[PDB]
Amino acid sequence: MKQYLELMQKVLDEGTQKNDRTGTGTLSIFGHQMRFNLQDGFPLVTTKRCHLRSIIHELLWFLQGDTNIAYLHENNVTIWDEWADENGDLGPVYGKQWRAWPTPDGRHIDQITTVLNQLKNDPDSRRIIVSAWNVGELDKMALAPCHAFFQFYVADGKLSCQLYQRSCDVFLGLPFNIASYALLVHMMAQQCDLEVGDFVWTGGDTHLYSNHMDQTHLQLSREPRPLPKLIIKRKPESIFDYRFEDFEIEGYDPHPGIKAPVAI
Amino acid sequence: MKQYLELMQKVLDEGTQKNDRTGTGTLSIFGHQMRFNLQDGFPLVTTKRCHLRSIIHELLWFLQGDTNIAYLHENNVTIWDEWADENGDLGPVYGKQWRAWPTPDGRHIDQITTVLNQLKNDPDSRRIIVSAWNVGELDKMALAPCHAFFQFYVADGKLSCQLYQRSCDVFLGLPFNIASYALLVHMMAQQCDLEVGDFVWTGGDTHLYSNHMDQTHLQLSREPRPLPKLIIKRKPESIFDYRFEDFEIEGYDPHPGIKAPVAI
Ligand SMILES: C#CCN(Cc1ccc2[nH]c(N)nc(=O)c2c1)c1ccc(C(=O)N[C@@H](CCC(=O)O)C(=O)O)cc1
Ligand SMILES: C#CCN(Cc1ccc2[nH]c(N)nc(=O)c2c1)c1ccc(C(=O)N[C@@H](CCC(=O)O)C(=O)O)cc1
Ligand SMILES: O=c1ccn([C@H]2C[C@H](O)[C@@H](CO)O2)c(=O)[nH]1
Ligand SMILES: O=c1ccn([C@H]2C[C@H](O)[C@@H](CO)O2)c(=O)[nH]1
Repeated sequence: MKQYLELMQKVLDEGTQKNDRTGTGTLSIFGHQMRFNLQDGFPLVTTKRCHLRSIIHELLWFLQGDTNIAYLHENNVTIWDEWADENGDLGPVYGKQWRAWPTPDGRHIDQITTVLNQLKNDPDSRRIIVSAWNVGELDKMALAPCHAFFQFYVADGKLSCQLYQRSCDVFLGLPFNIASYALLVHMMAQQCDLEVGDFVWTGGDTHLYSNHMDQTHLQLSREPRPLPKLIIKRKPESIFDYRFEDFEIEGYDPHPGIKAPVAI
Repeated sequence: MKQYLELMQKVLDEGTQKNDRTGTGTLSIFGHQMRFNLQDGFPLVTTKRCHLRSIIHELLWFLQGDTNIAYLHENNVTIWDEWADENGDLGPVYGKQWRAWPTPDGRHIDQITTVLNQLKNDPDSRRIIVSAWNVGELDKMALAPCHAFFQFYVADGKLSCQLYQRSCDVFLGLPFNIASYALLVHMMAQQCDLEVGDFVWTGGDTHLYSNHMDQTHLQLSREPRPLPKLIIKRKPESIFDYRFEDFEIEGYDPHPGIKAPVAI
């Protein structure tokens, strides 16, 4: 898509070369925002074939409050493999924080139930937020949260969402993150009987890895096609019981997949 | 300032009317970003006169870990009085989260000295973050954190910072919030022997209150003046040892002050 390809070109034209924790090397910029009107289509990139079943299984895994890759393995999704301990655990990452933020006093906060109840009982609230940046638990995590903090907003019957992503792999992780959160806004709007508005993406250290330069140049020479449409086949009795079968994308015609080395 | 007056005009041209917890009513946009190059000048608005005293004393108060207004009273700062209880207390707001975020197991994390240690030993980290958004303590706070989350970045010997502000009173609070953070970026750069880079402001619910519209069009009819210059007269032993007198603003020639009521 055009917003995405523009950001790729901006990192190649303006990026500063940095040494990163993996010793791979990076071209980097700081501070970027992009806006996706969800009325205009599902923001799934078309200049390379994205694999939607990993995106939706990971999100359903987050909403169930789970931090073990077993569910993901039952569904053949491999994305979290090299960050899990010998027992399949990643520590209190996203799922644990969304569904059960631990207080110092033993209790737990369910930020997703809280956000649902806010959108239904108080839509004008300027605090409809969920954070995964639990400073008291970052130590205990296999990886610190990249998509750290997000906020929902309602205006004329429409639900918007803004993500703060502190660390972004433009070639590999960012297509995956945009579609994952656009999916969540569609699920939330359906449970809350609202229309979809904008998905706003804001990034911190926004970067392209040195060994992704050829892959980037190939994608950057491809023309963006029309965006797909997301069909949610049934309306579940809560945001905690959607299943892989409920989601469909008509009109998705992408360019070939493009393989790229993952950095660990 | 140019960026600032452009934002006021954007929420006027594109904002939608919203009801809010204070009952006052607001014009509102969601999702905005702007960049202040701190090498160009200190970003203190010139289209109306701003009170530096309260900005500097509130930052110094935050950095001490203090959440009681007694300090602010010893210095004639009354900006936090409406929210403070009978004992001068605001609950675990900014100062406490910044200096002593409580973990699930007894511990307390000082996010400011962690950030200083990362800028010295690891300035290319993508994790140099301070969060005030402690989900576990929100209900003990006088008010939920508006300037909620921020991130530092280093590139060509320069320190940059991006703030996510979830709720923003564009007329009354935002002049205060960008001078406060630009000041923190100069204090941090001075401590780490870095030069100043960019302050990136990102807003969630960015708004103008209904009873601020004539003041806003009044300000908006004024040409921005030359941006002031910050002179720090001393290099203290630590970020916690700065004093009001160490800072001098040079060349601040603002248009007349404009009074406006605070929403409850
Ligand atoms: C973001 C996020 C979640 N994640 C987690 C995650 C964890 C560590 C990371 N590390 C690095 N260096 N980059 C990433 O983008 C990244 C992403 C993902 C993990 C892998 C792929 C990936 O390699 N994508 C391939 C194949 C995926 C598939 O078969 O579906 C692709 O071609 O798209 C995508 C997302
Ligand atoms: C942001 C922040 C901290 N705060 C805290 C804070 C708390 C609640 C709020 N509530 C509302 N509705 N708007 C705010 O901007 C706001 C700000 C402030 C509080 C008061 C003033 C204020 O009245 N301003 C000056 C007027 C002139 C000037 O701007 O210089 C004053 O009289 O002191 C500014 C900042
Ligand atoms: O959801 C995610 C997770 C990780 N990353 C990137 C950030 C950095 O490049 C590396 C490790 O966090 O993978 C993303 O872009 N998105
Ligand atoms: O740092 C601050 C604190 C408060 N506000 C505004 C937000 C909202 O309009 C009201 C209450 O949080 O005051 C700001 O803009 N900045």
